Amino acid sequence: CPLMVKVLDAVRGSPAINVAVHVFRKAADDTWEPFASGKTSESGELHGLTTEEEFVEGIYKVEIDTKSYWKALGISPFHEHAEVVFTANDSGPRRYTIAALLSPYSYSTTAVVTNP
Amino acid sequence: CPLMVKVLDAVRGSPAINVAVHVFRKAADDTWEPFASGKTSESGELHGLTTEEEFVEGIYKVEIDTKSYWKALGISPFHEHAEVVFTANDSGPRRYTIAALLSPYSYSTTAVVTN
Amino acid sequence: CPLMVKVLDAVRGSPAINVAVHVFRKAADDTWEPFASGKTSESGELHGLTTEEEFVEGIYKVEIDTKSYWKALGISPFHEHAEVVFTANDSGPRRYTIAALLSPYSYSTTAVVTN
Amino acid sequence: CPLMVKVLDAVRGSPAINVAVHVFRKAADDTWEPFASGKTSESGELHGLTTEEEFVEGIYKVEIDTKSYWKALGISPFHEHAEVVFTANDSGPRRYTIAALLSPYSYSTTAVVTNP
Ligand SMILES: O=c1c(O)c(-c2ccc(O)c(O)c2)oc2cc(O)cc(O)c12
Repeated sequence: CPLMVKVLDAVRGSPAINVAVHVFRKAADDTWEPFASGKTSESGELHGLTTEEEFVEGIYKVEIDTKSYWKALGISPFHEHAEVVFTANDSGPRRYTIAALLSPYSYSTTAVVTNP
Repeated sequence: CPLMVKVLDAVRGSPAINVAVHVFRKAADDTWEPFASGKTSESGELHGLTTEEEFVEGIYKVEIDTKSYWKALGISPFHEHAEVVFTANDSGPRRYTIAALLSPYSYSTTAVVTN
Repeated sequence: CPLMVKVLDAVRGSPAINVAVHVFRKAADDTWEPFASGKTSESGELHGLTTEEEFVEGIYKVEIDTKSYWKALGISPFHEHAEVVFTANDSGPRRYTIAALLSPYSYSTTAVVTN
Repeated sequence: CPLMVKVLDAVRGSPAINVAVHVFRKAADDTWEPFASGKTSESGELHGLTTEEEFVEGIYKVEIDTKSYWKALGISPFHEHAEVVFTANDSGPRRYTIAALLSPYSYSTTAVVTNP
């Protein structure tokens, strides 16, 4: 898979399990079209969102549903979600890992981009 | 002003100056309506976006235009922008500071909510 | 004062108040000598650690006592402390702000170096 | 291995390769004794630092030599190194991953602790 999402919990020091993730792609008419979705595993990872064929050039938005995650743990967090918006594959196909580290009032995100 | 934005540059170890910031409020039909905007100052801060009277409870989106900032520095960035989406709550503290720490392929954001 | 420390709590969305901070300077024999210390204020800031006259070029270590902070909040933390080790440089800008963002199993730290 | 170190470069969006890492353990007399060392691989990971037998309870310091890393890339960075100081195995053996995300004037670090 050319797109993987990895989520960690900075309060517990653990993978963030069962986090819902929705991916969108900006359309020809400039709206956000649903592209893929899934939930993180026991390792905090979400594989198999898309294929090399389907993951064409475009502007993508990865929405990580952090509020639902925290609420299930009894925490009222600040953010509705974490959003990662980026152009993909504009210089040829790449492999993208979107990592996120979650706290109730803060998140970070970093991309690891590799070339096959 | 109940909403402040502060942006830092993790590559240069400096405030992120002249970064455009756009704030939106979610409308009843689920679209994002422009609410306020500005550019960060020499201290990386953006004050005066809104007022207590206007900043009512609701869902807000703060977009920090990071791609243009890195391009101006000659550095190839990953993200289109950094996005902070949150519900404003009256039972919460009175002042929201949205802070962001920027790198070309990473950002963090935190909320500091105080009286 | 050429050295300021600012600490934020990523769990509560607040300044980290009453956090002990110890600063050391590396001695000729490679040991760490106490240099300055204090506790963060209600704004999460620690001002007045040193003076321009005393803060000469050298290697400094700032230890932020995060474990005691989390224990006081009833939260089990990972680290003993957060540690920031750097060389102070006169050709650099005049004022160093060491900022830290704290979670129980994670921290970040950045330097904001300005005139 | 019960101790793994993973390092990412936030400027390039890549693993941080060939980063030197030194681990110390606080001694009976309260000094920092050398415990293990190594360098990160092409994946930004450092495996095989220690064994379950050797990794006893104690206070450990993981020093990631970030200044040397940045200087090799033509950057004069702020920090001498990133230091991660923690008590390990005080409630029985755990597996520890120490992750670090590096920028020239900033780093973050998070621990992922799991139970076997
Ligand atoms: O509000 C601030 C803030 O959130 C951070 C911060 C954010 C994320 C990080 O990862 C980090 O290391 C620092 O720094 C600051 C530095 C200042 O001088 C003033 C600030 O107001 C903040």
